[PDB]
Amino acid sequence: YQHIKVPEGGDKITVNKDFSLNVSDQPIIPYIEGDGTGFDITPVMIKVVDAAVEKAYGGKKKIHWMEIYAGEKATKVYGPDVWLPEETLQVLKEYVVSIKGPLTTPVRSLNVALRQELDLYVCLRPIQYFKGVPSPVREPEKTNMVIFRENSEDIYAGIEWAAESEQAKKVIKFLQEEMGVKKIRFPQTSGIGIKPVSKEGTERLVRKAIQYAIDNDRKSVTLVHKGNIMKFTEGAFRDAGYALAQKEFGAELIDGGPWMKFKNPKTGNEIVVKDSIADAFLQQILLRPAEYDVIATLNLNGDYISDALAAQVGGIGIAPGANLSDSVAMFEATHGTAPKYAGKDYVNPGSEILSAEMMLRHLGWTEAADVIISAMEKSIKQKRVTYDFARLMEGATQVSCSGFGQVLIENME
Amino acid sequence: YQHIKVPEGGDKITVNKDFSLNVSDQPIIPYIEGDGTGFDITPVMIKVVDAAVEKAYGGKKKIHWMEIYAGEKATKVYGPDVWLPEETLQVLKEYVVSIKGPLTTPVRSLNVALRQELDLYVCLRPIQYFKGVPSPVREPEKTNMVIFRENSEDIYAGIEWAAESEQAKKVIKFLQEEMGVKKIRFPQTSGIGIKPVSKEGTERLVRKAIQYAIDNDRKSVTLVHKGNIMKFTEGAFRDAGYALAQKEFGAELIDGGPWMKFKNPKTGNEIVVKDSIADAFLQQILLRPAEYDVIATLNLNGDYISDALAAQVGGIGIAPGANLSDSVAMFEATHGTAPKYAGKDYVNPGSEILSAEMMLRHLGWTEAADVIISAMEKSIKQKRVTYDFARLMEGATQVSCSGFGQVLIENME
Repeated sequence: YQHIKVPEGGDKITVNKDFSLNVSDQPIIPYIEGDGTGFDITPVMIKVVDAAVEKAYGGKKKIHWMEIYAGEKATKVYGPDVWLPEETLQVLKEYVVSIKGPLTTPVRSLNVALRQELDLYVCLRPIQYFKGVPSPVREPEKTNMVIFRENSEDIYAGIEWAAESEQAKKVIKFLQEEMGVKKIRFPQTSGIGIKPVSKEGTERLVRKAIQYAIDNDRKSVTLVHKGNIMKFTEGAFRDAGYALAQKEFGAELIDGGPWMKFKNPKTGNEIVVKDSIADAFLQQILLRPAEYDVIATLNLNGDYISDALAAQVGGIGIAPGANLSDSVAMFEATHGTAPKYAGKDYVNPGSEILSAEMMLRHLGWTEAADVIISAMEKSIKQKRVTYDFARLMEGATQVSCSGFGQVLIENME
Repeated sequence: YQHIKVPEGGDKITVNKDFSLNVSDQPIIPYIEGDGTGFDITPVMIKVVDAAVEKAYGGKKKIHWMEIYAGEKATKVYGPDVWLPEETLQVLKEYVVSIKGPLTTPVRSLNVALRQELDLYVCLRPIQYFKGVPSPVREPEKTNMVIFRENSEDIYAGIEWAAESEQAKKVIKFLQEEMGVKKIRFPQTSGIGIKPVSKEGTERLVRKAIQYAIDNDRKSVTLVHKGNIMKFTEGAFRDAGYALAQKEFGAELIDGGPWMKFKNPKTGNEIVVKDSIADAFLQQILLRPAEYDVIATLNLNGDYISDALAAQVGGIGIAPGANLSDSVAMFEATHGTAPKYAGKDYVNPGSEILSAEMMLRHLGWTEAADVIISAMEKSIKQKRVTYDFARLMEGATQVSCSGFGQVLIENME
């Protein structure tokens, strides 16, 4: 490669024909530092993960970290305006499992570009409440959910044209004259965006959500959509999701529908497949959080829901996330780059750390992942935490970003 | 008219050239019963409003209610599939100020149809916390906001085609071949929706929001958008909103932008015009609710935000709303028709009652509106409330829908 150094003491992860992974005791894991606060967080994440791997496996296993480049640091290494090097994309695919810090874009989203170029069609966002975390809501412990957000289509496709541009004028002309569209209120000054939602995109996402409910013995899968206004996109997501539940999982209607249920083939438990209109859902996650579990939704809805839920559990700064295809997994910090805090060793490294926890569990290294959860639980209860938590607690000891890393490692004992 | 009886003892409201209203002591007010629970709520609203008007003005003023028809009741009066009679639309325009219960649609939204046909481009949703109301959040009293939701464009235009339909095939073909679109992930099975957002639609909505902040001495106007992914629609809303603030209200940048500020010409106070990305905004309304006041946003975002906020303050069942143009005002219950509760005198009439409170204030009858607020405040504190509140309170006296009407009227003394 041009600027990538492959660790010679490591082994490349390989994907079996059934999509299971071959992970050695010495796997290579590519990482992207991230813009801004990625500078502060990345070394702390690596140190914490290495410590957890050491604790769980007594030195037999070790991660061989391989730096690859995206965003500002990529432009510095590769040259002006090389924000996403071709070889970064190739390595992400070839080495299978990776982790990234936050990315920005100069004045389309590099984050979205990664998900789309690599066809990482699942955005996976677990929502859990850690005891002792200050929350804006009365009963945050009642929230335990897993969001499956569709990552490859919807209005996130980036298909749009600016008002009064020749391209926008042409599309509006087509819509008015060829399609007979009369519903554009102000055609003279309208920007136009396109929203594609497919049976194929819906089905692969919903399949993953339902299979996750089976594999992890979850109670329900809720299809979240705004299908009463967007009948042929959001409504179609709902329709195809229910159809797949019926066909592939043998779900049957509850009281003539629209909800369904089937028996978990691995545990025997009942799994309800239901649906919520997106606006109502934002109400019900607050009012009746215990009624929801696995969520399957579209790209835009998933964005809003994931953020609302992270806020609800007081976890804005520690929300983990993954972007998955059948054969590539990229784990990520879920917050912004926070440029005014960059280099100041101040922000919470918890998000990338818990995304690394997800990564370890994906590798089959569940023992090491459990070590991280234990450390996090203990550190929060001790109130030895970064400013973002400390400020909302009583009697807390405020620590630096790297300092929180040290607190976590201590709490692995 | 075919089936409308004009009260001969009433006077038609008229609109002056400056859009101010000429309202007599005996104005005619059209009302739509509403589907489902509209049967239960409507008579109670009328009784409560009449009592408030009596209390404030000692019999000098009286509303002359005029029933007009929409939804199921319209089909019964006018004939099969006449869901929105032409004369209903004509009367709503001609009589200026009206109130409606909830509407459904047979298996596009009659509610949306009304807003679009009458060009009621502002959806106005006040968000306030009533002392004593059970809320899911720790500090509901910190939420006091007014949502200006754009009502005439966005993905609510209803411009869409079903997957694999000849129309969808044609649009996708156009996009691929003529516009060079490559970003449709699954063109074979994609439904397509169109999202129009205009400078003209943005400007008239934002103008109303900023003028409201001036007239009511509010602290700030926040433009809420997802303009980092939808650059030419949601981003254009942001851009045009800021431009209008600068041009029409003399706003100037804070620290080189993007936020702005100007002096209220009526009170002298500073008004900040700022912006929030929609996903972040759903976090910040929970975490820092006191930082937000007047909100200006698009159709879809406004829908989600209005519902989330109503839930936050424990006001899902008492959230008032108005749909306004420069010359027509339609006040509405904001909940669904709840068919399994219809005819059972059980649901909360508070939403339509507080929408009527807004209606009275729009008529210039602020004294009568204040009577309703007083009654509502007192009734809630007494815990003499409908089941939806009673169940979440301790030591409450559960009353029927009509029973709550009586409690309110008692509390006008």
